[PDB]
Amino acid sequence: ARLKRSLLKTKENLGSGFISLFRGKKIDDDLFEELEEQLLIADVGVETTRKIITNLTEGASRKQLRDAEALYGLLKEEMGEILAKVDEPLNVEGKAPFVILMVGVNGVGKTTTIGKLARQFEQQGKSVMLAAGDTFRAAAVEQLQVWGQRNNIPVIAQHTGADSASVIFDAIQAAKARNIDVLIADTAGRLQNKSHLMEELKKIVRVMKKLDVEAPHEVMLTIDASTGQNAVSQAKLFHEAVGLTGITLTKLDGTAKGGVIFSVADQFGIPIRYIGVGERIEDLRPFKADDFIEALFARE
Ligand SMILES: Nc1nc2c(ncn2[C@@H]2O[C@H](COP(=O)(O)OP(=O)(O)NP(=O)(O)O)[C@@H](O)[C@H]2O)c(=O)[nH]1
Repeated sequence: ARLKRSLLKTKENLGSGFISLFRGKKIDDDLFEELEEQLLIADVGVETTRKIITNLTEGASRKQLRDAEALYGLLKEEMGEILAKVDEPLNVEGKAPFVILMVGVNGVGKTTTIGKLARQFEQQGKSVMLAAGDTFRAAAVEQLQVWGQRNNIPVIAQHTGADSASVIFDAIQAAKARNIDVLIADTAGRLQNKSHLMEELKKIVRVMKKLDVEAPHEVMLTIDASTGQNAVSQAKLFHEAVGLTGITLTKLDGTAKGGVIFSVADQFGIPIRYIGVGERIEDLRPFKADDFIEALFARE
């Protein structure tokens, strides 16, 4: 029930938060407007809120419901369906190496997610290597090097400002030579220039093909739930630039903006591989839609 308390701030307005809104009320246009306002304040987003209201209105009409309290169950089903469409756990087994290209802006949890994932894979018996492909941020590169040395995890890094694609190429070659199961590659996160960063990512992906026609095996976006709609605009920008195959959504604990997960799910349809629900390694949890919905909707 750790997930339940990590969602405590989001549950004021969503899930169990619906109970106080519906109590004793009739289903009418006023109620659907109050619900729409609550969804929007919770960062569910305009398009996804409209879809939820439309589907809920139709679902209640088909059953000729009049008691607003029963909208709780319909919302649980319908918001559950939104998340079920992006429930698909990441499987990194069986490659040599499985290459995860980590993309996203700076400051939203990318290097922390790299460390937690690396520790989780090693805890499962997989060997891990890191590639310090954010080559102009010497602090980020030093962070991976020092942390990897402490953890007996090899880190491939080159001089400040080295070509990111070449660093990652060299890391894949090294991983293949050293029986590495998983290679996790960091990338630059300065999206102030759309064209440049997005051209760098395309170059990285093309260069990988010299060594493995299947690499990268996962392109993972990291976004921060506490940034609300910025998480959605970041996903949209990276989705148009590169072939995203997974999303990690960090910092759900302690934000009232957790509703953004429904917007990310609905707008892009990309699997949410992990959600960050605390500061421990194990608090980067593989995303399971039914578990999340149960925690969000359970009262108390
Ligand atoms: N509570 C919480 N904090 C998280 C989570 N994921 C990352 N963080 C925190 O947010 C920060 C991580 O951001 P970070 O990975 O440093 O982003 P970055 O771009 O790699 N680094 P920088 O901050 O130098 O730009 C740290 O405070 C880290 O502990 C999460 O799921 N929950």
